[PDB]
Amino acid sequence: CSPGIWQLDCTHLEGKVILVAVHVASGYIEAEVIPAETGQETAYFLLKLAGRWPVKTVHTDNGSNFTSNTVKAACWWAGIKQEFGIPYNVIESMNKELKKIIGQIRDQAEHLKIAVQMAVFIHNKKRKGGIGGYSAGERIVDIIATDIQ
Amino acid sequence: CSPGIWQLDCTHLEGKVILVAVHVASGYIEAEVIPAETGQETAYFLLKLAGRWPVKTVHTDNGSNFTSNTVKAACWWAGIKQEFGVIESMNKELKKIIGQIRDQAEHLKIAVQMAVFIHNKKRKGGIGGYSAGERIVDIIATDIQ
Repeated sequence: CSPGIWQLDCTHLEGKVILVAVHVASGYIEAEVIPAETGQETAYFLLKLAGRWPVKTVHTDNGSNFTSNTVKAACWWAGIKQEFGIPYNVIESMNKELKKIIGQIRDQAEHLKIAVQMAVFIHNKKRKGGIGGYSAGERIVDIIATDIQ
Repeated sequence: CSPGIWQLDCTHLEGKVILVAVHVASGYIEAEVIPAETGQETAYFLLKLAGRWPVKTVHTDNGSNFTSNTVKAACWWAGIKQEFGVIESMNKELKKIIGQIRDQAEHLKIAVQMAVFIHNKKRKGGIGGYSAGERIVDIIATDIQ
């Protein structure tokens, strides 16, 4: 998988909206509770993501927030190719994993948005079986560093 | 400078609050307009940062948002050394870039992210070498061995 490829989508929990991005090659994720499932919030999130990593292509759903003029303008400005594919054709399974972790730690936080970030942390730091090997957070840095050469 | 060391501070622009984090060894930054200069918002930002990078130490000032029990608890939970005893120069640089592109966006928060992008992708003189975003990835990857 190319080091520049991400998948993005929204999932829902406690009547709130969570935007989730996955770096396909590594399994690293970033997620944010957003106030509304709008193009403005999606574009804001995409600009944050693009300033952090060398984002070349984002695969997204085809809902109005992802097809909005403001997401298109954000992608154009940041040099991101947006890909939609066949309508309703990694991200979904990641929604499920994220929600599982959130459930595991939900009582450890007072507000859902804090729990979301605790769950992202747990996901990105996790080593398979808890012993050695690499975490997703290490894999994304290794892949990107190697691509830079 | 150690790969795990960050500085965090708040700066102000257009009467709004911008939280700024700098990775000291690389010059890479993350920044966001926050609705209030509170411990809750600071802890949310710190937990985001900590989930992305191997954060070992954050240097902060001693204002009420950074000494709040919520920020202390976030650092404890994430295993981060919070030290109260580069970030200023970075506040100014960020503000300079924001000024350069401010008319390109409708809201300050979007302009802030455009400015972070410009900063993190910038090559010295615009020609070759590495950017701050490449430097942090190189430093961390190397530290992993």
